[PDB]
Amino acid sequence: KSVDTLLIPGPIILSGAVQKALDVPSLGHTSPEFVSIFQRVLKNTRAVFKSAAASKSQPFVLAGSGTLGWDIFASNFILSKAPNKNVLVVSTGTFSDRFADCLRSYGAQVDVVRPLKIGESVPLELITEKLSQNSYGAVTVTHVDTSTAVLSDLKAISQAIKQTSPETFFVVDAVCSIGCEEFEFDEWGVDFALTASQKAIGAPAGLSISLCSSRFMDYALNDSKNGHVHGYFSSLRRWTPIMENYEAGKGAYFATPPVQLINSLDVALKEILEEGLHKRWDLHREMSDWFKDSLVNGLQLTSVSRYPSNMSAHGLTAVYVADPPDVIAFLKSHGVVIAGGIHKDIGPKYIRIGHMGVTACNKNLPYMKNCFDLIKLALQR
Amino acid sequence: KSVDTLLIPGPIILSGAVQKALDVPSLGHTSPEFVSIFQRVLKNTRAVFKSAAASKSQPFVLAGSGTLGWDIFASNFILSKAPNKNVLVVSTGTFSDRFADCLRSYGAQVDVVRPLKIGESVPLELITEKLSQNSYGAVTVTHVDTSTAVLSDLKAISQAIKQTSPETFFVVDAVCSIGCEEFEFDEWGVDFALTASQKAIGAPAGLSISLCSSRFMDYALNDSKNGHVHGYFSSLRRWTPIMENYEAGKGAYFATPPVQLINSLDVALKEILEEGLHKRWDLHREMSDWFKDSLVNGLQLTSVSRYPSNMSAHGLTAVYVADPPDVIAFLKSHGVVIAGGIHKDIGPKYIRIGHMGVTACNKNLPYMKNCFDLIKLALQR
Ligand SMILES: *Cc1c(COP(=O)(O)O)cnc(C)c1O
Ligand SMILES: *Cc1c(COP(=O)(O)O)cnc(C)c1O
Repeated sequence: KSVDTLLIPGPIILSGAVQKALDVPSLGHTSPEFVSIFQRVLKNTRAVFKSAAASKSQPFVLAGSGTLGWDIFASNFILSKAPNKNVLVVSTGTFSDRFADCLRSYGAQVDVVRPLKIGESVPLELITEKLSQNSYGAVTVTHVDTSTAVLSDLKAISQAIKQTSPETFFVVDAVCSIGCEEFEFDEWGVDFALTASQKAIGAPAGLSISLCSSRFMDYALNDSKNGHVHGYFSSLRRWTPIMENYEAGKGAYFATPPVQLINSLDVALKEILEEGLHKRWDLHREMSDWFKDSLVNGLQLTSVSRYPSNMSAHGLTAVYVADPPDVIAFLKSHGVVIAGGIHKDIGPKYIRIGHMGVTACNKNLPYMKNCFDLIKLALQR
Repeated sequence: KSVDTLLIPGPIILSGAVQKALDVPSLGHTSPEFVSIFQRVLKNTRAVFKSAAASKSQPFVLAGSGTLGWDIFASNFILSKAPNKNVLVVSTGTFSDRFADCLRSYGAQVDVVRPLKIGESVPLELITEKLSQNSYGAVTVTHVDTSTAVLSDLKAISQAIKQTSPETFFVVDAVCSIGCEEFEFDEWGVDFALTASQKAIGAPAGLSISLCSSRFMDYALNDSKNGHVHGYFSSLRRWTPIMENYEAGKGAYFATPPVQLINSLDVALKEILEEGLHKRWDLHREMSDWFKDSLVNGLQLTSVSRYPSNMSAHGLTAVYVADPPDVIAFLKSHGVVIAGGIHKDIGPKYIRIGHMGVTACNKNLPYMKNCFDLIKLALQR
């Protein structure tokens, strides 16, 4: 027997290079050789977000998970003397909501705008409407909500913000979009974007990867004006000098970074950048279309996210099924792991499949053809 | 050429088993096989702290670094309606102080008690004195401060607390003590202990490993009384159900745990437990004595921590040297990495060496004999 094929929306299967890049002896975090690795990582992190070094945006890579990104933004936005604590949360599913929770836990007055139906993005006009009737210090959008597998139009939302409330910070939960979905940090005027290491970036789990715009960084570190951070580990003020030195190939110290994880992430970022982001987004699209096509049209199923449509993310598939547990158990027995629903409402009414990174790209891995064949067979009983 | 020999106080060299335990394909975090790994890890985590399952203490293993442990304790102690926000910090070096900072950043009124001289522990009578003239909600002690390489007598301090202020929570920063220093969670009445994965535990960097006493857990989750956590990722309230299920071999989800890191930690914990904690503490002692003996007596150097004495930790050595940079550079050139000072005062006046985990135990690794030979030669010029 072998290891099961991971086809859930994070963690995902790692390419050989990034996986064996984990099995490496420990390096001192301030050693010249580790400093080399992290420097590349920080610069490739901004690149992967589609941010130019000239934008003066500040990248942050630290031990934690995607979720840390929420704490980081909240803790650095809702400072002690925060002038505007109102945040407007654009919800497309479970994670948007959980982000809303995190926000509130930090002292932010949160407003939630939702879609007209589950599996859809929030209407743009409703977002601008909300952006007008009130003045939010920040607005969040979950680029791809993994619970509903819904894709939000960041280009549109970013323009509505620039148009209706330019001063409000544009925060994007890109955990399940960076690496497989078109995402333009600089172009779309994103102030804070956060992603994880185990989704489309194709790295091991254990890292929080976020990026700060010059504008937000300007706000976050203005102690005399906005006050201080009610926290510590998540303090941008404390980590900036560290990320700065590392990018300058200097090496300093606040909290020991995950050397093995950073080494792995180094390879993972190179791989997505060596072949090109656009190319990598197209592969995910091709994979996603073929698969939903097979599921929705081929097996006459219904997608949780509207399909076909630009509302359906390319990093995963969420399709309703009669008996999700049975389908999941069936695939499991045959060496394939897919996921359940995780959603306050439709939770046990559907299943979720991965198809990100090497499993989406790299047309030699039969992972997905086999996945579909199995689901196909699972619905036979 | 080869990889340099890591002889700094964290990260440390990993044994072959735990290192290759990193290079493993990703598992779904709720998959039966991963649930198996994490369950063992959580139970061996309490074991490694010397806590009996019967104590009902709750372990926490999450993505982050030792430093997260501070945020976790602070965030869960200084709740919204915290009845006693006063914390007494027992400082033996830089980290005690930084912990003090973290504490203040979270809203705690901190008092700092220090040693009479650098390289010494704080006098016990001064601690009880301070514990009497005021009533602290909690007191922290850095079991081994890596900046000064000082060891505090937890047995003594724990009795002074039980004696002078039993209600005050006993918090221990065990980041550089668990795995190489005698540490009794249950026996000494520790309420919150935090450690990291890269020190004496001999695991890769990237995990925060802490343990909560039934008593503290009682306080931390009493929302109606003490209020809520001003935070999210560090909320014990949010992670408890997760650690609980995992220990029950159930598997649930709050924030994706570092599957590869947990797998590695699994092996690392087994190894220290398979040979026995006491045995593992003696090996560290033997190694530490031999090495400081060689440095202090052999090369007539002066330890930053009082030596010989019970104030000198066994996980590292901090010795003053004429030209630290030169000694460090010299060792580096010959494939060995030791560290600088990191201390507000004596910072550039000394060096630091590791000797923890496989490099301290496993009497086949010539790492330390060679380290000394090199320092010996470094002082020849
Ligand atoms: C190494 C160390 C820390 C910091 O641990 P990180 O893993 O770098 O966050 C905190 N306390 C002590 C006593 C240490 O030795
Ligand atoms: C997977 C995911 C998260 C949580 O990431 P962790 O790494 O589990 O903390 C947050 N947001 C979205 C949109 C996700 O898909």
